[PDB]
Amino acid sequence: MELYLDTSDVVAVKALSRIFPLAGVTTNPSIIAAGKKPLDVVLPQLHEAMGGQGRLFAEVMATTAEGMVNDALKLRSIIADIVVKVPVTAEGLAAIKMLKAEGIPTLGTAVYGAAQGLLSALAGAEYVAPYVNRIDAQGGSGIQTVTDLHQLLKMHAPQAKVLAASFKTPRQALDCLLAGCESITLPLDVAQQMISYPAVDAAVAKFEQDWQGAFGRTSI
Amino acid sequence: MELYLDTSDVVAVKALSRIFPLAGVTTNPSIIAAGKKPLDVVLPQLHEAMGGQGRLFAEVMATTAEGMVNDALKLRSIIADIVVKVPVTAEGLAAIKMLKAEGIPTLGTAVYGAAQGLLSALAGAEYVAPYVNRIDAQGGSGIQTVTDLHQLLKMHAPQAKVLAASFKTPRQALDCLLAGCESITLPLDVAQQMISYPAVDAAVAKFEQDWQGAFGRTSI
Amino acid sequence: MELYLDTSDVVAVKALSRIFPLAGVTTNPSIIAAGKKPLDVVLPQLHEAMGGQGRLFAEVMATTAEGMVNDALKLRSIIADIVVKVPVTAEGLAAIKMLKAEGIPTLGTAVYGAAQGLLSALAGAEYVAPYVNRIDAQGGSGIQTVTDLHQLLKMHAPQAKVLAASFKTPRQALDCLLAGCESITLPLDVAQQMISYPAVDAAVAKFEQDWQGAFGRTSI
Amino acid sequence: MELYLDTSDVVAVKALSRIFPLAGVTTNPSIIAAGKKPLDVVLPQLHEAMGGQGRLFAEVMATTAEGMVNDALKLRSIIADIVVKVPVTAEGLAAIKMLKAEGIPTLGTAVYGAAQGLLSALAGAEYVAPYVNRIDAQGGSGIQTVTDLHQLLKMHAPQAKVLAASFKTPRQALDCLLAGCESITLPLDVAQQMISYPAVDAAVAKFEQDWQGAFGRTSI
Amino acid sequence: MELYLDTSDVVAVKALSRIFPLAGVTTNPSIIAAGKKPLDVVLPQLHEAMGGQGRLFAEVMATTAEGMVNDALKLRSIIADIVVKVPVTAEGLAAIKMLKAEGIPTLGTAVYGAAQGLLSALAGAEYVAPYVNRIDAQGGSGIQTVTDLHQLLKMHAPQAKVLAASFKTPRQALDCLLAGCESITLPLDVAQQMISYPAVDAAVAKFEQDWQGAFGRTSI
Amino acid sequence: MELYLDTSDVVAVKALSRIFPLAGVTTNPSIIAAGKKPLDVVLPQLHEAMGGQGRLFAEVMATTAEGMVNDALKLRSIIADIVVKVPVTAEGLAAIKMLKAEGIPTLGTAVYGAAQGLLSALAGAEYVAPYVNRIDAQGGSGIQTVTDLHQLLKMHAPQAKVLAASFKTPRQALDCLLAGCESITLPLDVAQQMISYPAVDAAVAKFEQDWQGAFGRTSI
Amino acid sequence: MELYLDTSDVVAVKALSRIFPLAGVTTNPSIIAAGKKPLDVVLPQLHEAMGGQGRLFAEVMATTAEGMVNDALKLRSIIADIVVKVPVTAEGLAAIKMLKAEGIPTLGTAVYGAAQGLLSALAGAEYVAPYVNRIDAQGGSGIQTVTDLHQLLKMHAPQAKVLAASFKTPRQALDCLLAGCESITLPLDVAQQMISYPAVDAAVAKFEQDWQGAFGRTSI
Amino acid sequence: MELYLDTSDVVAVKALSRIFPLAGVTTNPSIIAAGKKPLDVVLPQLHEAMGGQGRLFAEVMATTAEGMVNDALKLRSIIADIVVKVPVTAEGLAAIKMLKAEGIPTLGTAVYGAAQGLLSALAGAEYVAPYVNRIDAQGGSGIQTVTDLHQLLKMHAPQAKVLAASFKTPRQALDCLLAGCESITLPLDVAQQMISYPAVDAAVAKFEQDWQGAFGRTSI
Amino acid sequence: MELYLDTSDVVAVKALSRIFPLAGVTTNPSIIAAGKKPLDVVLPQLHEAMGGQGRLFAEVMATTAEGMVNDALKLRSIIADIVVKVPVTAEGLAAIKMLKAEGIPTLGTAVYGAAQGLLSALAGAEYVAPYVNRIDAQGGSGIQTVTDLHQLLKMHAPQAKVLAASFKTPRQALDCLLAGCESITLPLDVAQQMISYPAVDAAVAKFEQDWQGAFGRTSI
Repeated sequence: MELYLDTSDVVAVKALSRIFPLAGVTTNPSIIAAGKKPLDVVLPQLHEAMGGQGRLFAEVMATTAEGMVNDALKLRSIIADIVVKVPVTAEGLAAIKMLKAEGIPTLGTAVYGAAQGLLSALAGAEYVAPYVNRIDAQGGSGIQTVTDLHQLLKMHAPQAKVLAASFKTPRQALDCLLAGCESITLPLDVAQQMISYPAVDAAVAKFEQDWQGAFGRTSI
Repeated sequence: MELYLDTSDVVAVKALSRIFPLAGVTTNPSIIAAGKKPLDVVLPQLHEAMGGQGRLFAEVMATTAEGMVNDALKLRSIIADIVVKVPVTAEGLAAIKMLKAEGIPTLGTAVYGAAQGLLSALAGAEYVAPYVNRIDAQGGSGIQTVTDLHQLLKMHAPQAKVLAASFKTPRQALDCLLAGCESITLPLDVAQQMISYPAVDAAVAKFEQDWQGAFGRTSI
Repeated sequence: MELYLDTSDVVAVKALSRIFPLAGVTTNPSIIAAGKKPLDVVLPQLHEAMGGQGRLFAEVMATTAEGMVNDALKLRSIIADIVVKVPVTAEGLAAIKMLKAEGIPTLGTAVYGAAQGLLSALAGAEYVAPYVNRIDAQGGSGIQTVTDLHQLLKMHAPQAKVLAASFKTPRQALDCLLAGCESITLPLDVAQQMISYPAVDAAVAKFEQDWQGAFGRTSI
Repeated sequence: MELYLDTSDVVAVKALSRIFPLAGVTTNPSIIAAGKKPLDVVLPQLHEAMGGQGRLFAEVMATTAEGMVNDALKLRSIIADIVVKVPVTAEGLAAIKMLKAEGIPTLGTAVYGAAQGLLSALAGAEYVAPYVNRIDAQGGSGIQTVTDLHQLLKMHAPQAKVLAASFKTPRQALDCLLAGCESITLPLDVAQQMISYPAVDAAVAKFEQDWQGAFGRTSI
Repeated sequence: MELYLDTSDVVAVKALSRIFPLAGVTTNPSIIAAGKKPLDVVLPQLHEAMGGQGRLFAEVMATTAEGMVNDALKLRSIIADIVVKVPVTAEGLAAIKMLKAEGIPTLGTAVYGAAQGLLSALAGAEYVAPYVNRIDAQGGSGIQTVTDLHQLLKMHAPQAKVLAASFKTPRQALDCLLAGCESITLPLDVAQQMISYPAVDAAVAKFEQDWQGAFGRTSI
Repeated sequence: MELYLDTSDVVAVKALSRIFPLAGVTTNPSIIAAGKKPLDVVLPQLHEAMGGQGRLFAEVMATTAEGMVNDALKLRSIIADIVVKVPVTAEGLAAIKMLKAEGIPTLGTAVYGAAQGLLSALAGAEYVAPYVNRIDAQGGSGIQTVTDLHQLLKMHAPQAKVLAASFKTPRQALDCLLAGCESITLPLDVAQQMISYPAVDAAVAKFEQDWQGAFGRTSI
Repeated sequence: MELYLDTSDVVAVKALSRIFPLAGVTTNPSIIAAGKKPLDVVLPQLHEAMGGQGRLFAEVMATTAEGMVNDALKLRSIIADIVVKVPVTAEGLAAIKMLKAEGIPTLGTAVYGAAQGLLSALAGAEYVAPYVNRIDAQGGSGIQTVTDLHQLLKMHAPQAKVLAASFKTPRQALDCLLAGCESITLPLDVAQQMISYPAVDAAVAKFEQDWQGAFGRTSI
Repeated sequence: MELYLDTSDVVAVKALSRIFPLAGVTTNPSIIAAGKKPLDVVLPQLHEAMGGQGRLFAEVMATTAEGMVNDALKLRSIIADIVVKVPVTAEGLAAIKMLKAEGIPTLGTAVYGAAQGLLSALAGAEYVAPYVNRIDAQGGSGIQTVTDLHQLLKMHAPQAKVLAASFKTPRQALDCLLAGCESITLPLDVAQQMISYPAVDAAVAKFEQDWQGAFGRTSI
Repeated sequence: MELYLDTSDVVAVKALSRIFPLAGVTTNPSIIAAGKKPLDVVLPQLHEAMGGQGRLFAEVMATTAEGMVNDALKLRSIIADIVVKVPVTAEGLAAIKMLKAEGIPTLGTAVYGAAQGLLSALAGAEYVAPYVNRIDAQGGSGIQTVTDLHQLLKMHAPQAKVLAASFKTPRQALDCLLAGCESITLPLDVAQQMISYPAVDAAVAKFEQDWQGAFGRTSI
């Protein structure tokens, strides 16, 4: 399991990296844009925020396969081992094949269907990123798409990994993980919810009270 | 997973070969007929349209096992590594056994039943092609036949492959792939649908607009 | 069950009306555009092609609720008992509410999600038309959407009817009918595949042979 | 099915009331407080924003059953037909019983468990509102709780209705409706997602474009 | 649904009676012993603990049908409308028949098996009380016995009611109610757990905190 | 639910008829033979030992339909309201049709499959008796046969009743009852096991022990 | 998968042996008898008619184990590597154990139950032959018996093989193959049906017509 | 799969051992009692009845761990390699641990629950013997228990074997085997039913008849 | 399987360690507080109570990751090989990473959700302990959580073990074991119920009575 945060918030990443067992950070264009720092600024910052380890992801912007390959080369010049996200469109598929021939690792993103995602993996993508919540919002089942995609990769491209993305609630992430997703990337709010629970807090408070009641202190 | 296109449209194969990760092109007698070019023309053209690589399939026309085997020999003289499609009839089965002895790889085609398919695999066919949409159109369940056939091959002829064929909608293709089909062949309309999604276009445009608003350009 | 054809082909409708037990004809803006005849010609012609009986459907075009209400009155002035199709968008939902209050029967169309469809029924629509094959083409499940939607109407709008539409294969129509759709509209190709079967024709021919054989003719 | 908005945003309620077939508006202490207008201001504003019809909900703040009854009366004096939301705690249950005896309609809220919910209905509550996303966020299954609660009400308190609440994604709302909830309240973002889809916009645009292109007209 | 407490703790019954919508109190010989007061003292006290209303249950001690009937009469002379609990043994069944002839309502108790329970109802028992937790503790499935019992009664003795008893956790109680039990009796510890939740208390507190933040207090 | 004993043990019927709520007694040739008394002796005695009220069943011996109607008349001359058991064989089915025309009630017995059983109900039998254990013993599923038969009667002969017979263990009886059998006949050993349980006896003794510990006596 | 024909029709076997991939021919005493040729005549004729290779099966007639052993030796002296079919009776079981000691391969035949079949494998039978259609015809489920048997062998006698037999329709053979049977033997009529399909013939005819239409011939 | 007879009937064991593939014989205190011969007489006779091979089981009678160990040594002094059956009680568990330290193989018997069974395997028992029919007779599911137990040993004590015991009907035996029991012990009645079937006898008779008609004799 | 007692009752641990096959003892702050002895007294005692063998667990009290690590070192200086329980909160997760780096084995405790559990394992916890009964009590499903948790560890952290804890009834423990938990800790009451069954005692009693009746004593 590779656990990622889906963010460009460098400060939050450094703070959460001591808490969570993080494999890295994923970004996309909207997330980069929301943070306002350019790629060649934020990427190295995010790399530093995890102590110079872990895996980063960032997305091409060009519209033609050749442009996307050139984006990829730029991105790799910024972080030498970065994984390059390519949206799974006709040209994106073409770019994924060309990038496979160049030894540049890719992830097929903006995946709204299982077959589509599979095709990215067959073209060479190492990761495929279905947009779970988007699919849920638009009247589908993100979980079924994921389940299906995961089945397809397991049968048809077993070195490729699902990187489940787009979350509004912890339950979605849980269901992706239950479906066997080898990787997942969480926005900050959902990640925080996943480790903070009133029932857990009440259990700890209770241990503290019982311990006080018998020993006159709450410390060991 | 071997992905094929089911077409005799040479220009289209040239264009789509850079997009899709194609293992090759399949043809059948109707598909050749629709293209109007003879086999000894269209086949080499198809081979060159995939840059001199990949696998082709073409179908015998004779009615007797002996004729089918001569048909096979002619097809091989056109494309040396072609896989010969034989309809899974009585004579077809005999032809498949004969061609197995000769080392000419075959596909058992026009399969409308699971046991029928299995018989072609036991007789020697490397591939078995159920006609998914014809089974659906004629009041059956193409997906159930594909599921049953796959189970049968996996248990009883584990080196034979299902090459699902005959599609009107991506959902059929998806379901064949979810059933574990090792290979598949798509007509051009369904292949195009499988990589074109309004929800994907909208996601990519939103990325473009957010990037424009933050950085004043749409390039990286 | 109300069985419709999805066509503006008057000649085909007349010929097929003596074979199928039709409840009428559905049109939509592209179907009408293809046929090149304006509505005030095609609609009465379709009405006539079914001997003055049956039910018709045609779609509004305007972008605003007010516009769509005016489109509906115009449609009603061409065919007085026509059911007006309204796309299930925000403005369309507003139009459906207004049309309910004016006693003008509506169908909620362009339905790609269950909840969307349910909303059109709760706003007053008498029919809800999911686009089965489009949902299938775009990596969803047409059949699950139809099932979900039908369950939603039966629980929460029990007098509203599903009118399943958008078909590439008889299997989609069969599954919609098995799911309990109260109505359905078939394009001409799917409708004709629904009544033509090689096995049936073989059975009938065998009957003829055996009769010839015992009686010296194929007639009674 | 009764459809509510979960909001204190008067301008948004008025705008959306012409689109959706709304039964009313629900509020709770957090929603009221984010709007900053006090109850004696917002509630009549919300009532008017729906043309003085439909149903309203608001929540008691007191911690004692006696206080809760007194808060009910304050609420009823602002809106004579309001439904009073009572959290389902020990004191809340006691208060629901007292309110039942006074003929003041209640809703048992802050429901995180099915049996808890049932108790509130058995005590007299007309609606039971499980917090769907809260249960999902905290490592449960909000849908399973709704399913269970709905089953329990149907068997044991058949005149009580589930009013499903707490949504981050349309999929949650869909699953609540499929589970048979008689009522539901949506925050505005989920409601807007529920009627806005790229695939639907693409379908409608294609009709528009095909229409003018047969008929140079943007309507009928 | 009839809700009982399973207890001889009069003060507790009084307190809990304002909170829960109680139908009454059940007792058994161990619960009477543990409270130390004899029946002619506690039953009237428990009756008064509920404002002279609701239903009470108490168990016969005799070994023979005859003795069990005389135990019943002594119980009825203490509380005129008490329901008499008879263990479902051979003599218990004989006793239930006799008591039915006398018009004295019974409950078949100490039920460890579904068919056993069914026999008690067919003999005239108005209620049947499977010992859910004891079945669980002894290597069976309390919930399945309950489920089987309820099916049997619904098919074969539809006016007979299940009264589920013997609980160490709310989950068992929940499962019984999900299975359709028409009545249930909870020990005090389980009942208290059924209305007290860390997550519910956290939700109330957050309401208070936001109300404070916007209005300068925690009251309406 | 009609509960029968499957026996010719007059003394045992007397005793057990006060414990169980019997509908009456079934016999068959092997059960009569084993008790050694002729039909004209036991049948009257069994009629009296179930306290003069209930149904009796006994079986014909002839091998032709005509002979079977004669046996039916002889049995009726012993017990005028007796139900006549006819083995469901070809001659038996013929006899069942005759007896139906004569207004003499039948039970189609020696039923080892579901369709066989249904045929007897279509011919006129009021009861159908599958031999459950016998089907189990000979490598089938008695419970599945009963389930299928019950289904068939319910759909196809809804006034006919299953009378499940042939039991070696209570589980078999329980499963027959779960499957909705309207009636059942138990041999004495299985009946006795159905009301005798060590866990039940231990609950009662615990109650006597706790009672006497608190009160110094065992009586109420 | 070993595919056998269930026949003594030597001429038919010669014909079908070039079409099907046969492992062999099974016989039994009714099949031999129906052919009129004694064993020492037909068994060598069948050995030839396959092509001189493969596996033969013939059944013992004796009634004691010792005589079945002498039947085994007689059969073996006609065809040295014949597999001896022994009915799974008590004496057949005893014969199977002796034959195992003597190293003569057996098949346990006339199996109507799964446990019975299992016992034959635990005794030493290499093959176990349930009679599928006999089980179906007699009110059981031949498919369930085969499925159960195959499970029993797989867990408890994994080197023994189900040889599914007794068929009236291809569907029975399909379900046996789908249940995982390692071998199967078909009567000639069911085998012919398994490779002859109106739908397949119709598909080949259409290819021929389309090819004719484009190239003016029906040859390649 | 180890197949055992549950019996102290020496003569029957000798006869049955030539029919069944027996692993040995199991006894318990009741089966020894019923045969009336003491342990030092029957155990050697049963051994010799299997020609001095296979495995024997006998049960301890003492009531404490220490006394059970002494009994184990007494049994071992009668038959040097006997498997000692220890009832799975608190003291029995302790005994099982000691006997493991002393290298004497044990069977955990009198098992009525899956977890209890498991504890006996965890304590050192090689076999665990659930009393299937006793669980059935007492209102449980012997089969669910066996399934659960087999699951537990497979996960948590994989060298330990289930030895299913206590049968009144072949079906129970069949279901134990389908649930994967490594061993089983049958009473002589059940065992005999497991090899005797009317349908099988009818099939063998039909073979004889057909043989007679073709060849004028019933031998080979 | 590792079997633990959840207790600080030294005497009970000594006595139960001769009955159960214990892997050790678990403690938590409430269990330590209830036994009233400080850690440096009970932990050594508990260790001795198991003959100086097996594994122990004890829980940190501090609120910061750093405090928690310091608590870990204190616990390790009392028992060198102890496993340190760390509540799975944000700080607990950070502590678990640190302890992993220091090579001190941990258990992630106070687990109320499956994802929370998995995070503790991904951070390096060797054991994960969901509070089964607390989840049950608070309206969830402890078994579903355990099941989900176990699936996550198996797919994503296969070296981590579920240590199921918090039990009010043996059924919960059974279901945890059936879900595949590698380890489990039982409170004393539940452990005792797991080895004491009235049905088992009656089976033993019966064996003694049959032995007496045959041999005149109850001993061997």
